Amino acid sequence: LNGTLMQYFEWYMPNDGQHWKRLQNDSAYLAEHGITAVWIPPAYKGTSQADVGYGAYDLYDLGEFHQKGTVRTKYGTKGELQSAIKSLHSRDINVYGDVVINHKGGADATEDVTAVEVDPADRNRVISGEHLIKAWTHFHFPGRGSTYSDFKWHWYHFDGTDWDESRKLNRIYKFQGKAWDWEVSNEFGNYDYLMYADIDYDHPDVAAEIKRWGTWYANELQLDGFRLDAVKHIKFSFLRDWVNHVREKTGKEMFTVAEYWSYDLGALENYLNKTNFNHSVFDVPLHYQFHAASTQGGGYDMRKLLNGTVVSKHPLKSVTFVDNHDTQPGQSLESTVQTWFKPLAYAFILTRESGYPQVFYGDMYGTKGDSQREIPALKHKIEPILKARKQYAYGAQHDYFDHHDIVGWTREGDSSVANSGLAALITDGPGGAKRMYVGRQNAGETWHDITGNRSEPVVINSAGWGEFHVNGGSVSIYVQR
Ligand SMILES: [Ca+2]
Ligand SMILES: [Ca+2]
Ligand SMILES: [Ca+2]
Ligand code: NA
Repeated sequence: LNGTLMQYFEWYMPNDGQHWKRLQNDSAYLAEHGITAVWIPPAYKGTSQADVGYGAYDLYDLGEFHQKGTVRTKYGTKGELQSAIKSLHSRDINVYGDVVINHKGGADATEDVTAVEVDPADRNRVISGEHLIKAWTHFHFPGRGSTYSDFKWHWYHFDGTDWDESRKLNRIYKFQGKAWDWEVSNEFGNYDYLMYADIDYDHPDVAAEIKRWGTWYANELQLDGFRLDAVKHIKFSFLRDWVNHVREKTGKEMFTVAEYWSYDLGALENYLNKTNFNHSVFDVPLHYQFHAASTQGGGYDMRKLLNGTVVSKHPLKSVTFVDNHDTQPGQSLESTVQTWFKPLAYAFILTRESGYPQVFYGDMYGTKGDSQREIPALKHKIEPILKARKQYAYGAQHDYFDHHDIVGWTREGDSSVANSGLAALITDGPGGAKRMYVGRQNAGETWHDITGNRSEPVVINSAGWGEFHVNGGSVSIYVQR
């Protein structure tokens, strides 16, 4: 059975504390549509109750302690999360927890620290002398105390910050005696520093503590894997070691996917090599190709979809997706795949044999931001494609990318899955037909479009070929009737 991931959150969901209960209630629906794993948003205390979760104040507070003015996180309380995870596990759905370990935000107090300013354009270049600043670097977890962990954070557990409280100044500051970590992205010279207080992975105590927390987190929630946040800003060898550590300690496989944000496949292959392919990465280049096709009114050359993507070179180390919380409307990396094209993009990642596909909560249920271009709920257009993946997308694949608009592929089916096999056709322009091979063992079968876009079926000829049709700017997925 094909595995399918679902990112179970959108950036603009309401701060109502009902999310874990919602996830629990969606268990049956997710299972029915073939979702085998869910990536849940950061489950620990952020800078405030409404923090989406990337503020990462206290990794040991999973909506359990009264801190930052709330007990629950934006999503609910720890018990509610535990009940939801129990429900998902009862239906064989795996759970991946978000891991935000690049920085810590919302420090309890400031500390006096000697620092220098570095050039935002080249962080290796110092542009000031040393001076005393007041940095938000003291974390004592006043509500948790020593429960689960007695480790407290001070400025010397970090490399720098972007705020001097004494002067209300926003610059990039490197603390005395610290050096940006390596290896990290080399954008801006060294991209170790992103926001808040940047964790110093050169510090032995910090590395040991983040590993220890990783195990505690996996055990406390009984997680099945992880989604790693902002990895281009975190020492690569540490991420490699952290993933190995958590797997050895838990004895579980712990599927892991990292979000390395780069348009460039080169930067992505370097990261995979440096972490010795021990985990996957989201296929960011593929997302930009989807956005490009959807916005060029038919002018995009669809043959390009086979190249320049992570999945095209590392089929087993790529998590493919259409849109996510970084790319949805109103976000800093906004590059939403237009609605008319969305189902075509979904057909591409859900019915092809390579890559671990991910469905976006915002695409299924809509996004709740306040622009005039929010994503509409498209679950009704995606459900049939999920059905195609769950029941028909098996066996040998044949690709037909011989046209600038109309491209398609087939799956012959596999004898272990009854009636499996399919023929998919997509076009970013005018419709048309394409003769495709689906396997001689399917000779004589009547196949029809499971999406409902075309009503006439296709009969497979004696040599295993069928002539499939697709309407303009549309997708058709034929399966045995
Ligand atoms: Ca960093
Ligand atoms: Ca450092
Ligand atoms: Ca085209
Ligand atoms: Na650092």
